[PDB]
Amino acid sequence: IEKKIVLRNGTEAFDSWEKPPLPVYTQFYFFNVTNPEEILRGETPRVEEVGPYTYRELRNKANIQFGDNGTTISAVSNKAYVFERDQSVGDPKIDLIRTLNIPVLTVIEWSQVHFLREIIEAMLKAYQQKLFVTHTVDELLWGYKDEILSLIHVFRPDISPYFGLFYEKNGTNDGDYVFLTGEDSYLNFTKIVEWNGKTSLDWWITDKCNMINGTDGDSFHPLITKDEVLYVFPSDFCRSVYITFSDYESVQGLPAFRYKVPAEILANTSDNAGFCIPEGNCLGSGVLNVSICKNGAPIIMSFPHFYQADERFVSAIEGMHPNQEDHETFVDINPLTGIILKAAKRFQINIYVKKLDDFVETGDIRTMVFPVMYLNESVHIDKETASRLKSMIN
Ligand SMILES: *[C@@H]1O[C@H](CO)[C@@H](O[C@@H]2O[C@H](CO)[C@@H](O[C@@H]3O[C@H](CO[C@H]4O[C@H](CO)[C@@H](O)[C@H](O)[C@@H]4O)[C@@H](O)[C@H](O[C@H]4O[C@H](CO)[C@@H](O)[C@H](O)[C@@H]4O)[C@@H]3O)[C@H](O)[C@H]2NC(C)=O)[C@H](O)[C@H]1NC(C)=O
Ligand SMILES: *[C@@H]1O[C@H](CO)[C@@H](O[C@@H]2O[C@H](CO)[C@@H](O[C@@H]3O[C@H](CO)[C@@H](O)[C@H](O[C@H]4O[C@H](CO)[C@@H](O)[C@H](O)[C@@H]4O)[C@@H]3O)[C@H](O)[C@H]2NC(C)=O)[C@H](O)[C@H]1NC(C)=O
Ligand SMILES: *[C@@H]1O[C@H](CO)[C@@H](O[C@@H]2O[C@H](CO)[C@@H](O[C@@H]3O[C@H](CO[C@H]4O[C@H](CO)[C@@H](O)[C@H](O)[C@@H]4O)[C@@H](O)[C@H](O)[C@@H]3O)[C@H](O)[C@H]2NC(C)=O)[C@H](O)[C@H]1NC(C)=O
Ligand SMILES: *[C@@H]1O[C@H](CO)[C@@H](O[C@@H]2O[C@H](CO)[C@@H](O[C@@H]3O[C@H](CO)[C@@H](O)[C@H](O)[C@@H]3O)[C@H](O)[C@H]2NC(C)=O)[C@H](O)[C@H]1NC(C)=O
Ligand SMILES: *[C@@H]1O[C@H](CO)[C@@H](O[C@@H]2O[C@H](CO)[C@@H](O)[C@H](O)[C@H]2NC(C)=O)[C@H](O)[C@H]1NC(C)=O
Ligand SMILES: *[C@@H]1O[C@H](CO)[C@@H](O[C@@H]2O[C@H](CO)[C@@H](O)[C@H](O)[C@H]2NC(C)=O)[C@H](O)[C@H]1NC(C)=O
Ligand SMILES: *[C@@H]1O[C@H](CO)[C@@H](O)[C@H](O)[C@H]1NC(C)=O
Repeated sequence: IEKKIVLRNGTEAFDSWEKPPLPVYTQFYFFNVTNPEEILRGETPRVEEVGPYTYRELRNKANIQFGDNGTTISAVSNKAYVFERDQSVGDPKIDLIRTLNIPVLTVIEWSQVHFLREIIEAMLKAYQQKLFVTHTVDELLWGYKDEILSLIHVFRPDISPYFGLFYEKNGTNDGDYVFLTGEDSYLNFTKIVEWNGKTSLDWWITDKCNMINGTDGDSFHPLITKDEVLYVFPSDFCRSVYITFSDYESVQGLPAFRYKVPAEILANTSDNAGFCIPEGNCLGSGVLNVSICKNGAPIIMSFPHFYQADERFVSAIEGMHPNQEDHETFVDINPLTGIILKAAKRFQINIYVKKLDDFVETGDIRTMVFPVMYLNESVHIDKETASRLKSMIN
């Protein structure tokens, strides 16, 4: 019998939940575009992998308020990134990556449908823009100021002049959570009962696809069994996800279940039909159109190098060489305590791009899902926390 693991002040679990002792690392990998003018004339894109750029994460919960007798708890997870130079391939402020111009592809999408109405497109033809641009890794991640966005900001202050993939994500949270702690049942430990004051999502077609299942992914309920499926809600992924048992593992001195993300998640099927907007029509297996959660931006999520995806996605881009061991998402969980020992959470950011006759910027470019960057969010238990854990077992 152990629930030493519940969120209650003074307990083992709560302190660890509030200020995680295990350091998490996020490393970024970029795809440098080697043939922009040839792509614009309709040839196959050739890219180059650049990285890692390693950032150590700072984690803790704020806004903590207990609720409902000690069954529920409200919190926000703040997260910050500290760059590690010696563990990275180079200095992200010096290093240049050439890739798609995301701000202008974004406002274009905004023009055809109207998030921004059509009419200020006349900016684009006033100031002509290149589809492929060159910025530093630091500019691409943490933001830079854009010509066209700046011009719009004048008329629409609600719209930011700045764009970055992770822009204004440093030292902030993903929004308001209320977590279900474990004292009604150990099973429902650190389970998510709401996000921004709503119990389900807006975005997806089906009821079911809009469901929020599982934990935030940083931990799991104790006494996990091999047979059972484990649910996660990665907010940034804009949908719930489950992982399934793969193998038995050992991390440090501790036994572990190896849970991985199955191919069922991104496959074009059945249950996943609700993720294809607007009608049940999917780009294919292995991709997720997140435009809805990404502010109307033509962003397509996928796994690194289109791992677990239709091959035509891989074939479309020269330089995509997917493999299981490098690009898979796995989590090694201590079965008894539901604690994560080792994990690699990996996913890719891509951009949908197609030829447009109203926009000369698009040229003759092929219709494809264009890779920009992927990442590995990892954690590894040290031996002093491990051995202390393995004596605490008894
Ligand atoms: C991803 O792919 C992109 C595009 O292919 C690469 O971006 C290029 O990066 C290289 C450097 O790695 C750049 O080449 C350098 O440009 C510098 C800037 O040139 C301007 O300024 C100088 C004055 O300082 C002017 O004379 C010049 O006309 C330009 O106006 C130069 O300063 C560099 O010169 C030095 O380079 C080598 C030594 O490094 C020597 O041979 C030279 O004599 C001199 O010492 C150099 O020419 C290039 O401009 C970038 N291209 C673009 C489009 O931005 C990324 O590097 C690549 N990413 C990775 C990780 O590889
Ligand atoms: C986070 O994710 C990234 C991306 O997956 C990951 O970086 C990768 O690490 C792996 C493991 O170290 C690297 O794979 C190696 O590649 C070199 C290239 O020559 C090989 O020599 C290595 O081969 C050894 O191990 C293999 C295991 O099967 C054997 O097949 C082989 O014969 C050797 O024994 C190994 O394959 C990979 O190159 C990097 N990728 C990048 C882009 O850096 C990172 O490790 C993950 N975790 C952490 C904590 O960073
Ligand atoms: C990825 O997902 C995106 C969003 O989930 C997809 O974009 C959606 O699908 C198409 C884009 O081609 C749009 O459908 C058109 O919408 C426009 C705009 O409608 C609005 O404006 C009219 C008139 O101003 C107004 O009456 C309406 O109420 C709307 O407010 C119409 O002109 C078209 O006829 C057609 O309806 C969707 O609107 C668009 N949605 C969003 C939220 O952007 C995108 O296509 C997906 N990508 C892939 C590759 O599948
Ligand atoms: C989050 O909610 C549930 C997690 O369990 C996911 O939906 C579940 O999907 C399975 C199969 O796809 C359903 O199995 C069904 O069993 C019931 C009877 O028990 C029956 O009505 C069906 O015919 C089928 O046999 C399961 O019931 C269903 N869960 C619920 C509550 O209906 C859902 O996909 C998850 N969403 C995400 C985004 O992960
Ligand atoms: C994200 O924010 C954190 C803090 O909120 C930054 O970490 C600090 O950076 C300053 C300036 O580089 C240093 O003086 C501090 O020592 C850092 N704090 C710690 C705990 O080391 C971090 O640099 C920011 N990262 C990015 C990419 O902006
Ligand atoms: C995703 O799956 C659906 C079916 O679940 C595909 O639609 C089918 O397309 C094939 C073409 O090979 C036809 O034979 C079927 O009759 C179609 N069925 C339906 C219900 O449309 C759809 O094309 C798939 N998406 C992609 C990108 O391959
Ligand atoms: C968690 O506790 C039990 C175990 O599954 C379940 O019946 C209950 O509905 C859950 N509580 C909430 C608030 O969802």
